[PDB]
Amino acid sequence: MRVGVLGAKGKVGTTMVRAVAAADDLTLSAELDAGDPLSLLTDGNTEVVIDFTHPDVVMGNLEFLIDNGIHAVVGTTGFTAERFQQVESWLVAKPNTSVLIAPNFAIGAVLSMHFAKQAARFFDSAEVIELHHPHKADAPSGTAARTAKLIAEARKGLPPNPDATSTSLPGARGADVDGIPVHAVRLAGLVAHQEVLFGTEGETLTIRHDSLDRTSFVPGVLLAVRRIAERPGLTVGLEPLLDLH
Amino acid sequence: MRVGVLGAKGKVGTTMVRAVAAADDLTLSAELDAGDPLSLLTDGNTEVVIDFTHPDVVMGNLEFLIDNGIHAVVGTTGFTAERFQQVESWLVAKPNTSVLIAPNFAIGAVLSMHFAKQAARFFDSAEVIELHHPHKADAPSGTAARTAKLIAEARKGLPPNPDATSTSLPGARGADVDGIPVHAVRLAGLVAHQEVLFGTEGETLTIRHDSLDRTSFVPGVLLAVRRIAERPGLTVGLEPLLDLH
Amino acid sequence: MRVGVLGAKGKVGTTMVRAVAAADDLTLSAELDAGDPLSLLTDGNTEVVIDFTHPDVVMGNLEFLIDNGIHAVVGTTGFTAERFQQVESWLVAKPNTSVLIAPNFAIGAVLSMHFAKQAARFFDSAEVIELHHPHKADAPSGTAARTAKLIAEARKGLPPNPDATSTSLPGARGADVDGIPVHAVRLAGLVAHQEVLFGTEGETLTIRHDSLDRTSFVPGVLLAVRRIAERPGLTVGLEPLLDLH
Amino acid sequence: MRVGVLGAKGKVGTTMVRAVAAADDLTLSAELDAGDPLSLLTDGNTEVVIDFTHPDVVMGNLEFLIDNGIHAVVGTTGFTAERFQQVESWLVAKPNTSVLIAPNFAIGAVLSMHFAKQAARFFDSAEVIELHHPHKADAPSGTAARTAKLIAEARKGLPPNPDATSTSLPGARGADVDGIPVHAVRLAGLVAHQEVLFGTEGETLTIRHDSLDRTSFVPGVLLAVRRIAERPGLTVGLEPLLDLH
Ligand SMILES: NC(=O)C1=CN([C@@H]2O[C@H](COP(=O)(O)OP(=O)(O)OC[C@H]3O[C@@H](n4cnc5c(N)ncnc54)[C@H](O)[C@@H]3O)[C@@H](O)[C@H]2O)C=CC1
Ligand SMILES: NC(=O)C1=CN([C@@H]2O[C@H](COP(=O)(O)OP(=O)(O)OC[C@H]3O[C@@H](n4cnc5c(N)ncnc54)[C@H](O)[C@@H]3O)[C@@H](O)[C@H]2O)C=CC1
Ligand SMILES: NC(=O)C1=CN([C@@H]2O[C@H](COP(=O)(O)OP(=O)(O)OC[C@H]3O[C@@H](n4cnc5c(N)ncnc54)[C@H](O)[C@@H]3O)[C@@H](O)[C@H]2O)C=CC1
Ligand SMILES: NC(=O)C1=CN([C@@H]2O[C@H](COP(=O)(O)OP(=O)(O)OC[C@H]3O[C@@H](n4cnc5c(N)ncnc54)[C@H](O)[C@@H]3O)[C@@H](O)[C@H]2O)C=CC1
Ligand SMILES: O=C(O)c1cccc(C(=O)O)n1
Ligand SMILES: O=C(O)c1cccc(C(=O)O)n1
Ligand SMILES: O=C(O)c1cccc(C(=O)O)n1
Ligand SMILES: O=C(O)c1cccc(C(=O)O)n1
Repeated sequence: MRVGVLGAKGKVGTTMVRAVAAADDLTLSAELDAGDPLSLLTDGNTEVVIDFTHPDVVMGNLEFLIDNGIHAVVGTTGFTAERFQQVESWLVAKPNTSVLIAPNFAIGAVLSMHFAKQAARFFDSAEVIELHHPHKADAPSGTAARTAKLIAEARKGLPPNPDATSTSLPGARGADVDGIPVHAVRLAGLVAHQEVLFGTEGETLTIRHDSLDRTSFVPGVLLAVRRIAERPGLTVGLEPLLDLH
Repeated sequence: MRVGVLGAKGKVGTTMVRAVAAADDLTLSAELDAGDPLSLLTDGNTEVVIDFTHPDVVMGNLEFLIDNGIHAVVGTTGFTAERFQQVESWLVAKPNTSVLIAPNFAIGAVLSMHFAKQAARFFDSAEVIELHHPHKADAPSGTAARTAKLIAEARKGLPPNPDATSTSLPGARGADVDGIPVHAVRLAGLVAHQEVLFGTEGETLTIRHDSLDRTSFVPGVLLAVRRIAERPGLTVGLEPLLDLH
Repeated sequence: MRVGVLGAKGKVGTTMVRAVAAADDLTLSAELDAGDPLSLLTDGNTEVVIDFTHPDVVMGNLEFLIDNGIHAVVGTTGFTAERFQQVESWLVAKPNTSVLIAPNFAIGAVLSMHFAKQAARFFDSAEVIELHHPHKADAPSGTAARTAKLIAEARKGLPPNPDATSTSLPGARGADVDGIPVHAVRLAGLVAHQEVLFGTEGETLTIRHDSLDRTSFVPGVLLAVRRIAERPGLTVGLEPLLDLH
Repeated sequence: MRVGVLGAKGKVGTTMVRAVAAADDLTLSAELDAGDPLSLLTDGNTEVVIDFTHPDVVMGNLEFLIDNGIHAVVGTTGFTAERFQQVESWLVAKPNTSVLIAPNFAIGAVLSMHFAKQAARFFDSAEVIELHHPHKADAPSGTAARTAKLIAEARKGLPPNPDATSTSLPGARGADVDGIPVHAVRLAGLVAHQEVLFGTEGETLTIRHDSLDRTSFVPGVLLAVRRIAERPGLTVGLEPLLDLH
């Protein structure tokens, strides 16, 4: 299988390049970063692309890829409904082309979101603390926001988090994501971390995920790269490839 | 519903007394502690008993209760397979009597055991750190041991935790519970806490439960007290009620 | 020693009442809550008062107390420079009257602030996560804000926390306290908790303090109540009574 | 300054090689791993050596180095009183040779040991949880053991940790280090982590250090490499350099 990487010089992208290069069943056929022509892709007869670039360019790369029938495994963040729709649109005229977009490729993260969904209804309180390296441009993380969305949707019909806050400094209570507070920590020394906190009378549940290293994202990505053509169209999240094995 | 409490003066037992006393749909009909006659139960027309006493006396109280058709919600620890056995044969002669024994009545704890079951097969490593107040007689906790049992059974067919330990002080690596290391911390200021740690390449998943207070055990207990007669015979665990596992 | 309590029916105040009542060397001589006359104090010949009330009334109570020469141990939050000054003022015409105001009376909290002061200069990043029960009116806590102040002052002359945040939801990055981000979590089941996070290349230092119970504030308070008259005037913080024994 | 590295191919050693190579004021003059002659050191005019090898070979390398007047910055673990002894008598015959041995070169770790020293006397309980990658041969870590030693010495004259344990699985309570329990976790995905837990009535203090990456040990090592000759003879610990203790 001929695999190309968009964002090859990036913190994550370079890690994927080594991963592909080292995979016995994959041929690294393209290494693009900022300012490299996309035809390098079509030129090396790339079959699938791993994209870890930027919210400002991903839709550009996606149109090209789908246009040329190249499958895409996308980790780049910032996707929205309209974006998904756009993708969803684009892919309609391009059947047999698969695009997989995951807010996080680490298994612990995927499991965390799963568990949070399950625990949400049993508690009175839920907040999300997210912790990342100081080079991350967006806060809160997409993973954190998506996790707040899931908790909120799972608690439909229940009252809101109890909060007697009457005076506070702006921002102390974090960002409101569908009524779930989300706090973003940007600290040197960190990579990617998230804590989901549930509380009720006299007890709390914490689901914590820690990416100590960017290699943590490779198994998930390569798993997707390999079974990409199984589900043609648009897949979101890794869950579909996991709640099997 | 007439509810009696065994271990009424205990750290947990007294909390249950207040809880029952305050429940609008329950009548506190008995308060027994060490040295109180069991007939105080039968004497007050008790229908259900909450037992938070001691491993050395629970079987004694259980025989009496079943004998007199009183239902039992038991939180007292130290139950074993053989123990689970006597209570059954005791009930067969007293069908229509229900006994519920739960290693933990806090919801977060029950959910933690559920999640650990689900995550076990996705990681190379699993260890359990358990933390309790310095008055706890047994280590590791029953909750921790049961959680190690579940993780082990969920990983049947997979290799053991990788460990290159070649020299160590005795005990440094914790207790072996079905091949899952369990560490017991006994510290002033704590109540009841447990951490489940899963690890694989470059990432870890931690499910942490904290009982900051003994009130955390009341909802679970009262839930069981109320639906006790829904299942005649023995019920081990709170799972069946929480409609999950 | 005749001790009176302001805020006697409060979450913390009631705990202090039991504490005083149980102290063999203290006489509980007054129990005031909202709507009780202050002369109850002067009426019972109170010598020292413990105040755990509200930012809106503390200055009122303080004027009376100082006016009548009653010493005050104040845990109520929301004090400011002008307030301190005001107190500082007031106390000038009232020598031999001592007032002790502490942002936190738990020893671990006092130690945490001490340690943070010491570690601040060794790291590139510092953030503060504070976690409290959902009845707390103010965010961030006074302890958290004071801790951010100390870290900032200890890092004078060093560059700011590195942060590449370019897009973010409002509040995701917390409150800015002297350039130190502070995040406030309000969750059911919690009492009073704080985490100080320091980060540099490939490592982090976390100093975590947990008040699992409001009794945690009693030793500190009673220590202050007893040695109150040692330092006449205004003392802030418990440190002066600790960096001895 | 001509710097050589012993254990150049090791997890940590290779990281030091890159660090030296990249330092503008240091010349990488030697790269030895298992089976490389020590004369490669003397051969390249090496002035200082960084040793991250193995307890079984460090004394061998130390004799050679001191013998030839090469300074040594040693991170390799397993040093003991008797060991500390040979190196001294070796140096007496080679004054002007400096040897620095540190159980940990990460700053957060050094600070953690400092703080634990300070907090020890204020609590009733102290335990140490240490967490490392599954390739570590020794448990508990030297850092953890040294930290338990310090806490114990700081609590001389005080009673022991209160523990009502009466029945337990072997090892559940950890290793005894001078009466301080130490627990060693070996988990995939981890690098080097330690938690110090102090507890007293209703509260706990936790000092947590996390090395998410082996780069975390470079600043400390290079700092020592550079000022090595400031102190002829033996220096145990990084404390003397950090101007603290
Ligand atoms: N879904 C997941 O599991 C994960 C998602 N991410 C996300 O993936 C992205 C990458 O993060 P990092 O690697 O830390 O960023 P980075 O520091 O690597 O920045 C992105 C890289 O891609 C390059 N690139 C930029 N524009 C490009 C273009 N138009 N075409 C091709 N290459 C281009 C940039 O030059 C740079 O090399 C971010 O949005 C991040 O939040 C990161 C880790 C995991
Ligand atoms: N399943 C769960 O969720 C939980 C289980 N437990 C377990 O429940 C038990 C109680 O824990 P604590 O309250 O902390 O202990 P405790 O020692 O404070 O409470 C036990 C009390 O019951 C009394 N009692 C003893 N023998 C009795 C007898 N023959 N008849 C009536 N009362 C008797 C004792 O004098 C004492 O008052 C232990 O086995 C503990 O491990 C504790 C918390 C939660
Ligand atoms: N410094 C420290 O270590 C600590 C400080 N606090 C702070 O102390 C205060 C108390 O917190 P909680 O006990 O949770 O609040 P709370 O829920 O007890 O509210 C305060 C109580 O004082 C009463 N009171 C109100 N106005 C009064 C007045 N004018 N005169 C006399 N009594 C009055 C109220 O009726 C209520 O009983 C808050 O500002 C809290 O943040 C809380 C714990 C520790
Ligand atoms: N003080 C500190 O801050 C730290 C100390 N350490 C300790 O440093 C040592 C190294 O740890 P790792 O790098 O993880 O182990 P490792 O086994 O990955 O590194 C050791 C390496 O040195 C090689 N080597 C062995 N014998 C040698 C010899 N006679 N001459 C030259 N090279 C030789 C081995 O082949 C291997 O390449 C251990 O004792 C570890 O506990 C590790 C991290 C930090
Ligand atoms: O969901 C996210 O935004 C996310 C997840 C992991 C890592 C990163 C990152 O390094 O930016 N971002
Ligand atoms: O599983 C247990 O043994 C357990 C769980 C919660 C509390 C206690 C306890 O307080 O003894 N014991
Ligand atoms: O510094 C604070 O504001 C603080 C500290 C401990 C407890 C509380 C509280 O219960 O409000 N508030
Ligand atoms: O104190 C120790 O033994 C220690 C400290 C940090 C890392 C390692 C290691 O990687 O072996 N060992």
